[PDB]
Amino acid sequence: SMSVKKPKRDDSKDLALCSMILTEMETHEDAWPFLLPVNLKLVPGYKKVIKKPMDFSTIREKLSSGQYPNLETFALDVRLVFDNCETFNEDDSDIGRAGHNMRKYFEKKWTDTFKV
Ligand SMILES: Cc1cn(CCn2cnc(-c3cnn(C)c3)c2-c2ccc(C#N)cc2)nn1
Repeated sequence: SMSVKKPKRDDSKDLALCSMILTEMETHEDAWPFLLPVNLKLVPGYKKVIKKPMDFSTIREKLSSGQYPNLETFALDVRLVFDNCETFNEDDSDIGRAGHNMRKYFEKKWTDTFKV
């Protein structure tokens, strides 16, 4: 509250660390469904069904240009990529499996980097 601050974590490295995480995700073999926005002319349903599209390149642009106020807003966008993927794709598709794999990969890096 006013004039009563919790000590707070050094956040000076967050930009660099999120960039490194994102780079590791971009170079993962299963990142191919996620590298560019879903093309709304190529994919029947996508536009109407997925209210807030997101993808690695859009995250990279936002990161590179100071559009994430903090760590958590970055993790929300990453999770949005995988949540959209689950909403739109069957678990038993190549894309559905990629999303599950990439989410698991991300959350471990996230916990390893920031919780520990
Ligand atoms: C780009 C692009 C390519 N395509 C057609 C192949 N495709 C069909 N569904 C998807 C999709 C749906 N959800 N997700 C995560 C991917 C894709 C697809 C979309 C983007 C990319 C890339 N980069 C690759 C395949 N659509 N947009």
